[PDB]
Amino acid sequence: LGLWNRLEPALAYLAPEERAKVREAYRFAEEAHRGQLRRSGEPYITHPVAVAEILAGLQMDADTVAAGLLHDTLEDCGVAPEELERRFGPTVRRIVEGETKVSKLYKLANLEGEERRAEDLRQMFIAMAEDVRIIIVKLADRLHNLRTLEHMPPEKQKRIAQETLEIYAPLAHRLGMGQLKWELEDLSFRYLHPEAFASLSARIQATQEARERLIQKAIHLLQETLARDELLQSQLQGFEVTGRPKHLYSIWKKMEREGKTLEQIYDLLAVRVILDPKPAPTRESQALREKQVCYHVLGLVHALWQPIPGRVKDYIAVPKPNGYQSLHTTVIALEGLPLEVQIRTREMHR
Ligand SMILES: Nc1nc2c(ncn2[C@@H]2O[C@H](COP(=O)(O)OP(=O)(O)O)[C@@H](OP(=O)(O)OP(=O)(O)O)[C@H]2O)c(=O)[nH]1
Ligand SMILES: [Cl-]
Ligand SMILES: [Mg+2]
Ligand SMILES: [Mn+2]
Repeated sequence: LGLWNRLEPALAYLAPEERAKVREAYRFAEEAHRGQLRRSGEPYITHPVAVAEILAGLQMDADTVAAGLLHDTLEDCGVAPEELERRFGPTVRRIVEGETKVSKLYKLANLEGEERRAEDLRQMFIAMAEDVRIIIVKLADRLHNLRTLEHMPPEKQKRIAQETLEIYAPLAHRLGMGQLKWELEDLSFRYLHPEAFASLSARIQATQEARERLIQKAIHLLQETLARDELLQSQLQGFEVTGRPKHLYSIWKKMEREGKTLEQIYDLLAVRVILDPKPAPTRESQALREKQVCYHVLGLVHALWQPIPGRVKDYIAVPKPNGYQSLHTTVIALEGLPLEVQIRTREMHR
């Protein structure tokens, strides 16, 4: 019964009329999946709710989160695509059919073992899904699927992990969805190489207590500094200051390719600043504000901690090929330690 009351808070960024479509979508799904269960014993509705929840975290188009609740209704529910277009419009229908159709299409596809196999399969999804939202929902689906992979046989656990590492994690990268790309990698690594994962995880959880003690000093300090700045706060609706989680798959990938141990690889401390700009009267007003507020923070970060020369990186002005936007700066803090600071808005956070 906890469902929806869990999701609703995450929908705060949507207009009332949009939230209204998402409640209608949830309720419809709730009905379609009535009596259905997951291989976890939970009612099926928990999965599309979790997928919708992921998309709302990613602050997606209303039609996209509604499609998140409806991405599995076209199978064993007695729902025809005509019903979804009739009730939730052609975009929600397009996306749900798109996400459903591809899963089967990948099952048919024969590139298993052939050199550069993933590349030609990734391009297959790219070439067919002109609306990326189809892919985003498929990623949100595979994410939640991997989160609940303990209720699956070790054959499926290894099959899913490899597929995510070959197909979906690189697709998450192409779309500039790093938060997803990271989670997908670390989760795939868990189930694909358990012995290697459990070894690396326990080696980090040995120094983790002391690391986040240090990281929290930086967080608290940078938080208070921003909150005390009157002019930044006037143009701001809210902000989050958080540590960057260790990319265990990226850590281990390097550790094998260029040799070395976890102790041999340098643990560069990082802190992220997510900024929620206050709603501006125009689309231009909001756009200029989005940049303005980020550079405002860069200044405050240098005023707080001594910047290391040449370590300022502007990806707002010059986005990465996959569209990545953020402001990077390496400073000295915590009594002489290098700390990386990533400044971005909520929109930039992917
Ligand atoms: N991880 C997980 N999966 C569960 C669970 N219960 C049922 N499933 C279903 O398993 C499907 C994924 O792997 P399969 O076991 O091969 O199901 P399938 O034969 O239809 O492909 C998922 O549909 P799907 O959305 O199409 O994912 P996928 O088929 O693209 O992999 C998901 O709905 C569970 O508790 N955990
Ligand atoms: Cl991260
Ligand atoms: Mg999946
Ligand atoms: Mn699904």
